[PDB]
Amino acid sequence: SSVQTAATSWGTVPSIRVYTANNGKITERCWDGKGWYTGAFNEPGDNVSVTSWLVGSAIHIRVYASTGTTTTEWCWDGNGWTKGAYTATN
Ligand SMILES: Cc1c(C)c2c3c4c1OP(=O)(O)Oc1c(C)c(C)c5c(c1C4)Cc1c(c(c(C)c(C)c1OP(=O)(O)O5)OP(=O)(O)O2)C3
Ligand SMILES: Cc1c(C)c2c3c4c1OP(=O)(O)Oc1c(C)c(C)c5c(c1C4)Cc1c(c(c(C)c(C)c1OP(=O)(O)O5)OP(=O)(O)O2)C3
Ligand SMILES: OC[C@@]1(O)OC[C@@H](O)[C@@H](O)[C@@H]1O
Ligand SMILES: OC[C@@]1(O)OC[C@@H](O)[C@@H](O)[C@@H]1O
Repeated sequence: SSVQTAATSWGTVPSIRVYTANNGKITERCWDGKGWYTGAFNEPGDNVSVTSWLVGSAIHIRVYASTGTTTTEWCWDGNGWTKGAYTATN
């Protein structure tokens, strides 16, 4: 079996973020034109997806981390990762 990745990018340099689920933990590797380095994201999960968008010069990232039947959204809006409001179908 394999580690599971998800990727997003923005701008023209570009910035790239790659999320890897391995052994129940999701971590983040980052590129901004000057080498790869480890990002701040650390959350539990066996499955990962990601999307991002810009508002002006501000990036917003949403990572969807799942274990079992539970998906948790994690939000980056420039000031630390916080849990998002995402909930599944009812
Ligand atoms: C993320 C993920 C984990 C954590 C898994 C498994 C899978 C998995 O999904 P993914 O990697 O996308 O899909 C697989 C792929 C691409 C291949 C080629 C697989 C398997 C899976 C399924 C089946 C599988 C799984 C195993 C183990 C130990 C083996 C040997 C194993 O047979 P293997 O001959 O490699 O075949 O258990 P493990 O605790 O790693 O659980 C089950
Ligand atoms: C405490 C602290 C935080 C929270 C920072 C930064 C710095 C910082 O001070 P310090 O570490 O003492 O001094 C630095 C040192 C010694 C080096 C070698 C630096 C940077 C800093 C500056 C620049 C820097 C900063 C970055 C990021 C993502 C990178 C890649 C990044 O380039 P990097 O190749 O590491 O170069 O943002 P980050 O959110 O970490 O903010 C900025
Ligand atoms: O520059 C690296 C960083 O601050 O970029 C925004 C997010 O990807 C963070 O998790 C990450 O640590
Ligand atoms: O500011 C965080 C938030 O409102 O951003 C938009 C969506 O990702 C929401 O689930 C999330 O709670």
